This record gives sequence, structure tokens and C-alpha cells, in this order.
Amino acid sequence: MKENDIAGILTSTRTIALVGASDKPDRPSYRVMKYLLDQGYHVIPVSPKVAGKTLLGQQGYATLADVPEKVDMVDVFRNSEAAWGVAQEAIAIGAKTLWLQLGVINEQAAVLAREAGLSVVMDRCPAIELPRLGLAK
Repeated sequence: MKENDIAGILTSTRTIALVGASDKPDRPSYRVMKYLLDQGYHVIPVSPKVAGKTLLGQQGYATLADVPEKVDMVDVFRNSEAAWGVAQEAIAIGAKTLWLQLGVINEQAAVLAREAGLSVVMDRCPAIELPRLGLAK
């Protein structure tokens, strides 16, 4: 099994990290958060406001460099350009996977990961990636 793709990273370690997890239930960043939590996945929301607080039962953090748990998949839904800033940071600490917002295309953030080898995935969301096979509860 010498497969070098997201399949091995997702099948090996499943870790989802949320960037900019605030108290805005009227945003796509929230709907995706509680969505991954209910589905039964490890959600690690990190925000400058949740730093030292509890979000939906998940420990909050001011920065991704403050959480002990190693992130495996960075969920960036905040904004388009946000993917770039969140990408460099992830690759810095030693990320493994990167997920952006579905419908958007960022060549800058895409290559920004290739430079390190990180698995960058743009124009794709977990909400639709889950049911893609039919394992949605």
C-alpha cells in the first residue's frame, strides 16, 4: 500500500481544524463546524475569541499554534484569500491536509502548499464530500 494521497491521510488520521470559529451561526463557517461535530468527526475550532473557552464542547484556542493536538486537515471557510494565510501557517507547524471553500479557486494557495507537499484542496467542501459516497447520517 504505497499510496501517497489524501486517502492515506484521511484513512490514517482524521482531524478537522476550524479557522476563525466565532459565535456567528449565520455564517458558512459555523454550519460546517456543528456539521462535522454531529457527523462524528474530531473538530478543533480555533479563534481569537474562543481562546480559553468551550465551543459546542470543543476546546477553543487563540491560535493553531496553541493547541497540543496535531492538525491533519485545516478547514478554511472564512474567505478566499484566507486560504493563503491559513495555508502558510499550517505548513509552518507541519500540517497534512488543507480544505478550502467550495466554488472558489485560489491558484496562489494551491501552489503555496505544493512547495511543501501539503495536500491542498480548493473548490471543495466536506458537506458535499461526505454524501459523495452516501455515508451521510
